[PDB]
Amino acid sequence: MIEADYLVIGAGIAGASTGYWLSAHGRVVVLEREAQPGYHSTGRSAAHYTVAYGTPQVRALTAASRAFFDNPPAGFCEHPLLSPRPEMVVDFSDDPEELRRQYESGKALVPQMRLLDAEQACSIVPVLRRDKVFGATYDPTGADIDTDALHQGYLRGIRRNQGQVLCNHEALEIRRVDGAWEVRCDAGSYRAAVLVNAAGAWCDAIAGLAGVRPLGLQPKRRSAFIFAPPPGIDCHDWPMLVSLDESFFLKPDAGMLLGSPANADPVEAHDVQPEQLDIATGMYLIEEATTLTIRRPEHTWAGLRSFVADGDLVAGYAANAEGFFWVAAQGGYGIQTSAAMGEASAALIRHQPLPAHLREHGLDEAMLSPRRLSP
Ligand SMILES: Cc1cc2c(cc1C)N(C[C@H](O)[C@H](O)[C@H](O)COP(=O)(O)OP(=O)(O)OC[C@H]1O[C@@H](n3cnc4c(N)ncnc43)[C@H](O)[C@@H]1O)c1[nH]c(=O)[nH]c(=O)c1N2
Repeated sequence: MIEADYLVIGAGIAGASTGYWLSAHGRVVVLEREAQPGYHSTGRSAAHYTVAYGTPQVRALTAASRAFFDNPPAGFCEHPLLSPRPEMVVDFSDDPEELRRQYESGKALVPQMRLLDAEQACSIVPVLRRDKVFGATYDPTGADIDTDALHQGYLRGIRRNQGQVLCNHEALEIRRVDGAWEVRCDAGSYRAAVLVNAAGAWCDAIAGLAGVRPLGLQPKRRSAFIFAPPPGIDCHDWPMLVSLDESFFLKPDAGMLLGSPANADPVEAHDVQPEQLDIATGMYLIEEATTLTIRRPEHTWAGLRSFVADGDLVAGYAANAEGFFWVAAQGGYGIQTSAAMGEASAALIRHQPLPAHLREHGLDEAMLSPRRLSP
């Protein structure tokens, strides 16, 4: 039996970020089922940062994370965590009212957000079919996140603070014993006053082991693929391109193009594989919007974006289950919100007020709590 102050289940971006901030204050042990911490959703994302995405809570958590991403502590990473990648949202269906509403809402959080005419959008991504383009919004402040460096920075930070990150440690049994939570894995047993449930799409399964009422988390499959651009076009500086109705996105990645139908098909938590229909739909939508020809994609994959009913993230203690803390419902936002989520969850776990910089973005206990869910 190994004792800790905080026992975290899951070493994806959620558990790693929460563990990182906790590790400054006590002994953290993170238990991870897989052989590597980023095998599931955290290693399968499109890795983009944009404030104007998701619910108001998500936008606040994303905005509040930028300070850390732009100024992490010395030794956290070797190179910047963010690289410039503006986002251009293109109207392909001639909906000027919706385009205006997205522009106005985005500009309220991003003063530099711009409204583009069709010619401006096509100047930026010249493969757009001009007769299908009706205008766009443009966020000059978007960025790509180096997920590997961020995730490894969190994990290394735990270990440098005398915490432990234990892979091949699937939590199999969980029990409240003598005022603490005890977790049995095949390799070893662990005890801590606080159990942090950061198990991604499996958070409700972890609650099931513990006898704690689950949240109603719904994992949803999203597939993506990479394909080669035609030999004559340099697309490496293109923005992240999204359609106005979120039917697809397309962004440069490692000399290739990364596409997705931006799907969200509800599934059980599992090691999710891409579906042929997903890939074909994404290819069709990109070929409908652009002059690109997509041959058989060179690599395809899928990951899970897991949501509760209201689309907001969850960080808070369970009602009626002492010491059981949810870090859940990251949706499609877990990487871009991870700095604010990690710092806020650590404060809440420790029963401390949220730091002032988070409060200035409108973050508080109530907006994050699982107890807002009803019934
Ligand atoms: C295609 C695509 C594209 C994007 C995105 C997703 C997808 C699929 N996302 C979303 C992002 O991927 C998602 O929000 C986070 O990776 C969720 O991180 P978690 O740590 O919650 O889950 P994650 O699945 O990474 O970690 C949970 C961990 O818990 C472990 N676990 C489960 N059960 C266990 C047990 N019994 N014992 C021990 N360990 C256990 C798992 O093995 C797993 O490693 C995204 N986000 C974003 O911010 N920007 C973006 O651009 C995108 N884009």
